[PDB]
Amino acid sequence: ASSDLTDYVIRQLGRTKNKRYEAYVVSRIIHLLNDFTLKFVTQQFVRLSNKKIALTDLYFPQLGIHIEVDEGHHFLRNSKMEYSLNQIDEPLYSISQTESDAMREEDIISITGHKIFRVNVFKNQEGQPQNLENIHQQIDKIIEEIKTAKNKLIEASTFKEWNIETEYNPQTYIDLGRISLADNVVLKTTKDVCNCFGYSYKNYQRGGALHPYKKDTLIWFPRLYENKDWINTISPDGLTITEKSTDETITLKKLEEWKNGPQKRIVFARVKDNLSSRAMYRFMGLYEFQKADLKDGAVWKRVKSEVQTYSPKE
Amino acid sequence: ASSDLTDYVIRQLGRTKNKRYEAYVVSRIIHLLNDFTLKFVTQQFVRLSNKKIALTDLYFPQLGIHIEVDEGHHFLRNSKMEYSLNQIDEPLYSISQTESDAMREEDIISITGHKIFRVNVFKNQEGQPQNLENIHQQIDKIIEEIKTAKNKLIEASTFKEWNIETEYNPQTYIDLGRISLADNVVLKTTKDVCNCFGYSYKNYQRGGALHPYKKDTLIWFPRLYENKDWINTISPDGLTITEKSTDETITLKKLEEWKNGPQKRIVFARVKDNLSSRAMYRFMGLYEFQKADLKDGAVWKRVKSEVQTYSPK
Repeated sequence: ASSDLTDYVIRQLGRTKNKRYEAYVVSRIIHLLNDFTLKFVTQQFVRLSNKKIALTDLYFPQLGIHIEVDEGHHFLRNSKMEYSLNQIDEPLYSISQTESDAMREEDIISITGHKIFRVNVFKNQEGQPQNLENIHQQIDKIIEEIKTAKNKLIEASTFKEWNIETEYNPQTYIDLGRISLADNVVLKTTKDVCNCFGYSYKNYQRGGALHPYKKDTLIWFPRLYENKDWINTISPDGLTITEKSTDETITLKKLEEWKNGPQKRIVFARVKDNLSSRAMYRFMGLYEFQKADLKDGAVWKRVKSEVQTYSPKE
Repeated sequence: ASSDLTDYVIRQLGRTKNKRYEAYVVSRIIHLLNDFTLKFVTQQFVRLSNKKIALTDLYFPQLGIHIEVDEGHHFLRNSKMEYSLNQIDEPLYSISQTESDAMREEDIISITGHKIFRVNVFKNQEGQPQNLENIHQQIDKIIEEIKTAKNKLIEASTFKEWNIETEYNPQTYIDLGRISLADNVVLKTTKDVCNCFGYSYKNYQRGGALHPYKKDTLIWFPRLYENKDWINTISPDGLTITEKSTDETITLKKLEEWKNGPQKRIVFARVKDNLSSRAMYRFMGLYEFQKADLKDGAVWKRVKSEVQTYSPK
């Protein structure tokens, strides 16, 4: 059933448009490239250095490449969206902090290290657009950048081609032997990520689970935003996670609890699927416990970008 | 400059999608075609034989070619459409008459001579969509059909390349010597079409104007739908226009005016631009007065698909 791929691709270009020129440019890039061994995502939410949530119009996870259409603040379907200058590698289009806290549950990644190519559609801003030839040129050079990046990856043999069918299947990651941040790993449920490390579980309703083959490490399925029970945060670089609770008493009894162990946590963050609005779990890294305290609560630093996997235990 | 072309194309593929698969197929068709000498329109409103309003996803006016994606009735972002079977050359997707009455002022054309290509995105519905290779195949055969159509037109030299700059300029049609139905002629204002036939005008507020070089003909700018003052209709073929008024009395007093007045009318219908929602005037042809009576009112049949144009006096 290759149809699933079709579905995915379709819906990606079937999103309601944020920008006026977005549809044309994105569609032309995708179609002219016509290489579907490369995974792509449209309207990818990212976190800026200032903690504000922004978005990029086209995103290749394997190549870590973003593409953004540059229009003025004029011609924008979403009020309020924001057009502002940000750190050099970060997108111009951001969300107001008012709607940024409503979108917490969304799948939001870190742009650190990623490159952003921009397409400037206005010859004279505001108003009059540039000619089609120029735009097509920009699109062409961008495509060649993408292709040459892909080649740079395949020659280094670090390039793993995209398959929808096997990517949500734990067995393939067990076969790989490791789960990496570069592999951009998101699994459909807790039982799956549990089964990566040797569990046989049918279903898992709990937030955490102990690593079968390592007692020092704990598989964690946290909400990295604030909710009813907890206040959790993650730095824009993804290096540091802070954990607190709404009740200070519970944090107080969780203080010693944190202090003794397990000191390591493999983190799979609960995020909404960009399509079909369902909960998924993304691997954020392997973290180690740094500090115990009031206010900010527990502090976890990311000691590893990869964790080894295991065959089921019996 | 070319910026107008750019803007047009952008907005054409930037329409809010009616269908879930529309964006992908249409955009891929346009880009893979990559011939921008070919004018195209997305979500073109058309009139069926039964007077219901339908629409096609991609339309090339020069080639008279429509392209429609078949997803069936299940996935529709618009619950304001209806899926039913119609004549072989007519689209599967129609609008309920409730909102069809909201779409009157929109630009709606005649499909009678046009051909429609369909893209089936479901191998067998219900359920699972078809694989990408099949879809790409359909899109390709459609594209090469387009190319070969364009070639049949350029060899017959009936092909006028698309130019945004000159298409709304009366001077080009005056130079042409004729305004034709096949040329798909639409002008931005009444003063322009007036100036096509020899008038010199800063602006024109009137509903109609007498043809300068023929006392026989009247340039008319009717709303071909029903409004406050008048009740007007046009057959799906575009052959017959009926003119009545909400007041039966005014129709009765318009009887003598019609029978005595000029028997020929060059008709430019007032329609909203598919983009930017502004009033535009599309050339409907040359009509001749057939009969006037109470009830049904005046009846005009179309005697010509092209009309001669003239230099100013």
